[PDB]
Amino acid sequence: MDYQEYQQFLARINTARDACVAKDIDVDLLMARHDYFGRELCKSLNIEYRNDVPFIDIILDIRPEVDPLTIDAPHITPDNYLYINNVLYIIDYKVSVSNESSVITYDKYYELTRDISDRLSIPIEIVIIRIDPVSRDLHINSDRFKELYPTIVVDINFNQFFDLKQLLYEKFGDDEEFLLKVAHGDFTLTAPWCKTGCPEFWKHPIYKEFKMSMPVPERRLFEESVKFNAYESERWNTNLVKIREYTKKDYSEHISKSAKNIFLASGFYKQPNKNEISEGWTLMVERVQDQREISKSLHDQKPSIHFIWGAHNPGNSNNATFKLILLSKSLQSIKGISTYTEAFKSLGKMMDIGDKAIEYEEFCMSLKSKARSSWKQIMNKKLEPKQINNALVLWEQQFMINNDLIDKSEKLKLFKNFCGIGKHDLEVSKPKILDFDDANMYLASLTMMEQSKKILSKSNGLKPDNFILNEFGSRIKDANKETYDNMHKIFETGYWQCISDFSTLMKNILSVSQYNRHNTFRIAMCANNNVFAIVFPSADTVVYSIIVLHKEEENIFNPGCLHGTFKCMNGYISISRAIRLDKERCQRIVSSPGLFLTTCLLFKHDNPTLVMSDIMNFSIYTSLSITKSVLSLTEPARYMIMNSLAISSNVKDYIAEKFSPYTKTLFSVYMTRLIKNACFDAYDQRQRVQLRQKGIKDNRELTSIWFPGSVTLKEYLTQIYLPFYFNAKGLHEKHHVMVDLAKTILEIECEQRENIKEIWSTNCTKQTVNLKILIHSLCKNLLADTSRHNHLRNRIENRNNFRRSITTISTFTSSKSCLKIGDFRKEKELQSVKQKKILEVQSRKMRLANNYEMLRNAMPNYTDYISTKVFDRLYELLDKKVLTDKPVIEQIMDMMIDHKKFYFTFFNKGQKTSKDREIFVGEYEAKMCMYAVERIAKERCKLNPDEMISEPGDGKLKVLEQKSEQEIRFLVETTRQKNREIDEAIEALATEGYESNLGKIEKLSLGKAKGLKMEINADMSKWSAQDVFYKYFWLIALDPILYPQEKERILYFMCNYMDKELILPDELLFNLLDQKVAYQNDIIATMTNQLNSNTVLIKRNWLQGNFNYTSSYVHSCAMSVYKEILKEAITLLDGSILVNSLVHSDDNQTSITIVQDKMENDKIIDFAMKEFERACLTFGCQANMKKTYVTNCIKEFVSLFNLYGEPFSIYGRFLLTSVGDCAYIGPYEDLASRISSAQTAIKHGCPPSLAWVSIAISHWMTSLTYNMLPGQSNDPIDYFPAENRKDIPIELNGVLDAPLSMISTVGLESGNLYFLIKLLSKYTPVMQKRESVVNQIAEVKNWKVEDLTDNEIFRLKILRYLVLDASILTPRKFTTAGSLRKLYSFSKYQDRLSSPGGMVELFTYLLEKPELLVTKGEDMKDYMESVIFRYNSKRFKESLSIQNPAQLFIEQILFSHKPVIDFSGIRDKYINGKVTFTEAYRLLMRDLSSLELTNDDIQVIYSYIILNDPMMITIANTHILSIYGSPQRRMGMSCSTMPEFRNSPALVLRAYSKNNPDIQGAPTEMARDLVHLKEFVENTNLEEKMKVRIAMNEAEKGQRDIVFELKEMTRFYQVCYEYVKSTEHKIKVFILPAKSYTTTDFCSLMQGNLIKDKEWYTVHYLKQIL
RNA sequence: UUGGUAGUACACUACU
RNA sequence: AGUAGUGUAC
RNA sequence: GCUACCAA
Repeated sequence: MDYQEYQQFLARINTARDACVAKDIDVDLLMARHDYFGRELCKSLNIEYRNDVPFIDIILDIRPEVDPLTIDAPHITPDNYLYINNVLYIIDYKVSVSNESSVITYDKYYELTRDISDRLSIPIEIVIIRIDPVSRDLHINSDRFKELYPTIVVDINFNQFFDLKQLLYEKFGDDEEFLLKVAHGDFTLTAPWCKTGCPEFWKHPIYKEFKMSMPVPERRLFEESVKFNAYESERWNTNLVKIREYTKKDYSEHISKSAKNIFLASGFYKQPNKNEISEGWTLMVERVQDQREISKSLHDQKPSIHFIWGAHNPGNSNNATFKLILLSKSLQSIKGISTYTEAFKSLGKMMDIGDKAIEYEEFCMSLKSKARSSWKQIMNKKLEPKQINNALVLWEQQFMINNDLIDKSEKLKLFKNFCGIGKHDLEVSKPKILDFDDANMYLASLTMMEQSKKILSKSNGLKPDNFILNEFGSRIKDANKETYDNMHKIFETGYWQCISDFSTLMKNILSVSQYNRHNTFRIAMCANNNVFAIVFPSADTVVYSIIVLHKEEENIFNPGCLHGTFKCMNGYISISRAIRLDKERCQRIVSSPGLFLTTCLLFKHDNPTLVMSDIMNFSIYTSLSITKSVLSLTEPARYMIMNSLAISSNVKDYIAEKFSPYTKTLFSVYMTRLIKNACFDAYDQRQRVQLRQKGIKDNRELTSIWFPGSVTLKEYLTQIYLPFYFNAKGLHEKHHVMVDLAKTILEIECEQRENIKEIWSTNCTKQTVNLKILIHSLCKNLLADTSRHNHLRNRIENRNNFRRSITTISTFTSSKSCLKIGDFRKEKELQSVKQKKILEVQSRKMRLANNYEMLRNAMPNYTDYISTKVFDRLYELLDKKVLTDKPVIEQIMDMMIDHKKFYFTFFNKGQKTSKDREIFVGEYEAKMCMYAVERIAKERCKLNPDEMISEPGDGKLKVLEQKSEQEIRFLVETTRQKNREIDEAIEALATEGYESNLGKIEKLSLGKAKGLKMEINADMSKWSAQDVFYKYFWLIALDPILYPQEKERILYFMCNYMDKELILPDELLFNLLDQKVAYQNDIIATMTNQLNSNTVLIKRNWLQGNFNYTSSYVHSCAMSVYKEILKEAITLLDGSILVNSLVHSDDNQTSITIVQDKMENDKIIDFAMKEFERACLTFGCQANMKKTYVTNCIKEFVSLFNLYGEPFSIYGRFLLTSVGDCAYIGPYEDLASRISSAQTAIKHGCPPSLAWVSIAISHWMTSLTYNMLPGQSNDPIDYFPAENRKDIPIELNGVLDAPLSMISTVGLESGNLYFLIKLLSKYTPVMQKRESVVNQIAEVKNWKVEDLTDNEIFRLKILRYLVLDASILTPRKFTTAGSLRKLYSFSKYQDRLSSPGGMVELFTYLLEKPELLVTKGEDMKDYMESVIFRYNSKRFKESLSIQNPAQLFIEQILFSHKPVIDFSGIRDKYINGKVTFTEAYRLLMRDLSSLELTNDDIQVIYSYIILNDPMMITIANTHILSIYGSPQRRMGMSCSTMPEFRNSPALVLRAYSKNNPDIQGAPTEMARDLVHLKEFVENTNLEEKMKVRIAMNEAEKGQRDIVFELKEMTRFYQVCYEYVKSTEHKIKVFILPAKSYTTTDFCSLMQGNLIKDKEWYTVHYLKQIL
C-alpha cells in the first residue's frame, strides 16, 4: 500500500479513544485494502482502474445510440467493467477468505441485468474477482472471463494491512462496544476472561503424553488450534475449516468403507428365542451357585414379611387395660414345654397387674399429665417404677424386667439366643440363599402364597368404613364408580385389615421404642384385640416380636416369621421370631397401606379380566418388602422381559452375565419364577407387540405377568416397569457399600493401568477414539452449533453469571458437601477422645442388664481432609482472601492455574437399585473449574438438536412425540411415493378380472418397496469410568468462542484433573484396618501399597457426574457420524431414510425409518446394529448390548415412552412417592409436599379417580403424623363452626375441597380459592352472576354480612387476620444445634457472640442494609455478614445438621400432646408461654370473638388472593364462566406445554432502602422500578404501618426492641422481595386428550380432562378468560 | 475446658 | 434371631 | 449427646 497513507492510519490508531472512532478506522482500513487490490488487479489485467461507475455510464460508453429516458438501467454501481466482442463483463473486486459476499453480489447483479439484456440483445456476465488475503490465491467465477485472462498474476502483499489491523485490535481488545461493532453479522465476542495464558501447560507431562501419541500433522494442528483467536483472525471459522478440510479424506473414507458393510451383512443379528432364555437361565444359575451358598432347607428362609396376623375376636373388649391383662394371662398360661416357654411365661408375669386396673390407669395418666405440662423434656426428676401386683411399671405399657420372676439363665437364653444380644475358617463364607431353581423349594413358595390367599381373601367382620372412604369416597366415586367399588372390595378383605393392623402396630412400636430402656420391655397394641407386640430392650434399631391370640391353631397368617404357635389358657398364642429393624425400614411399614391400596387399584385399573383377590396377594408382599431380596428382581425384570420381546436384543448375555437372584425370602423364590415365566411368555407374544395409529386403540391380547389374566400393551408396560418403584431407598449398609464402590473404582483403574495403553485407534479397540474422525466430526458440529447463535459467548456469560460476583451464584453458596485438604490432626484426635470418653461413659452406665490416633501411625503417606458445607468453604476462602468479589469467571480462570493438585472422595447414595451408586465430593476450587467447562458445554448442547440433557423442564416428552409423528408420516408417504406406479398398475389391472391373471398381479407386487421402522433404545456402559478423557482436549482447543489464554488454562486444568487423587474415606479405612484375616487378592491393598497411603491416583475415570454436559455433546457427535453412514448405505440401494437420534448423557434413543426395494430387511437390521456399536466405539463410548433393545413401535427414553406415536409414562411411580415423601415440619407443609406428587402424576396422565385416591392417602398419612384423624386427640372438627372437615380451612388441618383441575394447577392454595368462588356464586345478585370475576368482586360492598352463615364468617376471619402474612399450626421443637464444629463460619459466629456488643453491631448493620435480610448481595462483606446473621436462626442451624426423617417422624408423633405451638407468634399479628394443639383451637376461636369483618375486610381478602395474581383471576374465571359439551372417549393423547399466565431484586431493594437508584452497580430503568415498587407500598401502607407496629411494641416493652425490628423489617422486605421477582417460567408438559395452542385451550382441556376416567368433556366460556 | 456426682419424660388407646 | 454381605459389620 | 449440682 501507499506509505504516507500507512503513516496516517498509524496516527489515527494512536490518537483514537472511542470505539466509535476505532470502528471508523476498521471500516477505512478495509476499504483501503479493497482499493489497493483493485489498483493492482487492473495493472495485471491492463485495464483502466475505474473507482465506482454507475450502470448508466456503462451503457452510454458502449452504446451512445440509446436513450436514458426510455431504458430503465438497474440501480447498481460495479467496481469496474469491460466490453469486448459484443459481451459486457461487469466486474467486482473482493478481499475475503470466503465467497459468501461474492454469491450475494453475484445474485443481486445477475437478477437485475436479465430484463435490460433482452431490450439491448447484449449478454451480461457478472464476474466476481476475489483474492484470499492470507493465501493470496485468486478465485474467479466466470468460466467466459478466464478464457480471456487465463494467466492472471497479481503479485501483492497485505502484511501492512494485517500489521495495522492488529495494532487497532490489540488496543481495543477489552472495549466491548468495539467488539460489538467490529463483529460480523454471524459471530460476536466479549472481552477475554484473563490477560495472560499458561505456559506450564506445554511442559505438563499429560499434554506431552497427549502430544507424543498423536501423529505429527495433528500435533501441529492442535498447537495451532489452541493459539487461534477468532477476534484477531479474518473470519471466526478459519481454524475450524482448515482442520475440517485436512481430516476430510480420512473421514469420508471411514464413512464410505463403513456404509459398504451393508452388503456384507448376514441378517443373523442377535434375537430373542426360547433357546437363548434357557441357555441364559442355566448359565446364570451356574454363576449364582458359585457366588452364593445355596440351601434347599425351609428353616433357612428369612421373613418374607416381618409380621404374623390373626383376625379379631368380637367377643372381647378393645379396652387398653383389658387387652393388657388378656395378654398377661395368655403368656403366663402357655401350656407345654418349648425352648423359650419359660421366658415368655415370665414376661407375662412381669406385666401382670391382676385386679389393680384403676391404680394402673391413674398412675399412668399422672405421669403423662406431667410430661404434657412442659414443652421440653422433664429433667432431673427420676422415674421410679410403681409396684402394681406382680408388675413393676415404669410408664404406661413399660414394665421392668424383674429378676425375681425369671431364672437368670432363662433370661440369658432370651437375650443371647432369641434376641441375638451378644451372640456369636480362614475364608469368609458366602451369603446364604434359598435354591429358587429347586422345584420343591418353589412349591413351598407356591404353598405360602395359596395359604396366604385362603386367610386374607376372606371377609373381615368389620364395616369397610375408614378415613379414605369417608372423606374422599364421594369424589372417587364420581370420577369412576369402578375404582370406588374396587376400594370396597379391598377394604372388605383380611388383606386390608392385616396391613392396617401391621401399620398401626408399627406406628405404636416406634412410639414405644423411643423411651424403652436396657432394663425394661414394652407392649404395643392396635385396634385388633388379638394382635400385640413386645418391644424388647434395644441394647445400645428396634427389636420386637409379634404376638397373635386366636381360637383355632393354623388359622393365622404366617409369611415366614413365626417362631411357634402354642396352646394357652383359652385358645392359642402365636409369637413371631425376634425381628430387628432400623427405624427407616419401620417407617416404610407404617406407610404400607398407602402403597398397597395405590398398587392394587393401579394394577386392577380399567381391566375386567384380572381378579382383585390375586392382585392383593401379590401387592401385600411387595408393599411390605423392606429387604434386599426383592431389590434383586424388580429392575432386572425390565431388561429380561423387554429383551425377550424385542426385535433385537441379548436376553442370553443379560441373564447370563448380569441377572443375580438373591432369594432369602419365599416370596422372592415365587417372584423369580413369575419373571422366568414372563420371559418365555414375552417371546411367545413377540409378534403381538411388534407391527406387521393402532396402539391408540388398545386391545387385551397379551398375557399378564404377576397374576393370571389378560392385559393391554400400556397395562403390560406398567406391570414391567412399576415393580422397580416398590424398591425402598436406604436399604443398603454403608459398611458394605463403601467397600464395593471403592474396589470397583480401583479395579477399573488397575485394569486400565496394566492393559489399556493406546489412546487412538482405527479398529474400535476398547477405550480408544478414532482421532481423525473425532477431529472432523467436532469441526463440523462446532461450526453448525456455533452458527445458529451469534452471541453464544454472551449467552454463556449472562445465563451462568460469569460477569457477576461468586456470591450471587446459587450453586457456589449452597448447603452441599465440599472437600478441603489440610492439617486437621488436632481437631480429629480431640473428636476421637471425646467419643471415646462418651462411649465409655454410656458403656459403664449401660451395665444395668449385665480409634483415630492409631490410624495415622499405621499410614505414613496419609492425606488429611475434612468435608464441610459449600457456603462455609466460600466464607473461609473469602476471609483468608484467596477469593474476592471480582467477576466469578476471572477467578475461575486464576484457579485453573493456581490449583495444581486435585482431590476427591465419595459417599453412598443409599439408592433403590440392587447395587448402590457412588456420589463424588470434590474441593470447592474443583467445582469452580468444572463450572466453566460444563456451563460452556451446557449452552452449546441447547443449540444442538440431538442433545437433551440440556433440554429444560419436561421438553423431552414433547420431543419424543414430535419425532414419532414426523417418523410415522415419513414411513407412510415415502412408501406411497415408491409404490404409486406399482399400486396403479396392479389396481387398474385388478378392475377387469380381479380374480383372473393373479400370476401377473404378484409379478410386480414383490418388487415394490418394503417399509422398515426400527427403534434403538440404548444404554451405554461405564460412561464416566472408561471414557477417553483426552478427546475433550480437542473440544476445548477447537472452540472458536475461547481465546488462546483461556484455552491454555482450561487445558492445563484438564491435564491436572487427570492427575487427581481419590481419598478413601476414614470410615472405610477403619473398617479395613480392623480386619483380622487378610483379604485374598486385596485390590484395595494393592492400590494403597498395603494401606500405606489413603489415596489412589485416578486417571481415565473422570468422576461420575462431573462432565455430563461435555460428554453428552460428544455423544451427540457420534450419532451425526452414524446418521451419515446410514444415509450413504441406503443411497447405495437408491432408497429413502430418515434418522433421528436423542442423547442424554449415557442414554440413547435413535430412530431409523427406511424405504427401499433392493434388499431383505433382516440384513439392514444386522447392518444398523453393527454400525451403531461401531459409531459409539469410534468416539470412546461403549454401547451396552445386554441392555439395549430394538422395537419398531416403542421408544423408551429416560423412563419416558412413546407407543405408536402416543406418549406414555408410568405415572404410578409418582403416586407411590405420595405416601412417604416429607420433611415433617407441620400438617399444611407435609400435606403440600405429598400433594405435588399427585400433580406430577396428573401431568404424566394419571386418571382423575386414582389421583383422588392418591390425595386421600396424603391426607391420611399427614393426619396420622400429628394425631389428627377422625375422633383423635388433636382433631379440630369439634372446635370450629363446621359440619364437615372440608368446611374447616386447610391451614388448620382441614380436608381439601376443590375441583381436581384446580388442585393440579395451584395445589393446597386451591382450598381457599374455591371457597371464595363458592361465596361469589351465592352472595352476588343474579344480574351480576353472569359477569367475569373482576366485577363480581367489585359487588362485595353490597353484601348482607348479617346473612353470612357462621361458618363462612369464621373462614373469612382466618383469611383476613392470619393467612395474608407469613401454614400456621407448626410444631416447634426444643432440640439442640448438633455438630457445627466443622464449620469455619460457625466459630466466627461464636466469636461474634463472645465479643461485647458484637451481635448488636451486626443487627444494626442489617437494619441499615435491609436488602441482606432477603438476599445475599454482590459485595464480599455483605455475603460474610449475612452468613453470620443466619446462624442466629434456630431453623437454619438444624438444617445444617444431617436430617433423619424417621426420627423427625416419630418425634412429631410423641410431642403431639405437649405444648409445641407458640401462640404469641400467632396472636401478635393482631395486638392493638407455649400452648398445645387443642388449646390453640380454643384460643384462636376466642380471638375471633374479639374481631369482626366489615365489607372492606372481604374486599381486602379478594384483592390479595384473587385480584393481585393473573393466574388466580384466570382459574376463577374458568370455573364461573365454563359450560360443558357432551362427553366423549379419549382417542390418543398429546403433549402440550403449560403456558405463562403472568405478564435485579438485590439492587432494587438497596435502591428502595436508600432512595438513590445510583449505586456502584447497574440507569433510568432501575429508577423506574422504584416508582413501580412504591405503588405497592402506598396501597397496602406497609412502610407507615410497621412504624406503628414497632413503636407500639417498644413503648409497651419500655426500651428499644432490636430483634422485633429485625423480624418486622424481614417480613416487610420479604413482601417486597416476592413482588420484585418474576416467576422464571419452567417448562411443564401435560398429557392431554387434544392439542393446546392458546392459554384458554390449556385451561379448557385441563378442566374437561380431570373429572371422569370414563370420558372427557370439551369446555367453552361465555365471556373472556384473561 | 476437664474431672466428679445424680438423673435423662411418652404416642396409640380403635365398630375389632 | 433380625438386618447386611461371594469385605472380617451391626 | 442433653439437664442439674459439685471441683479445678
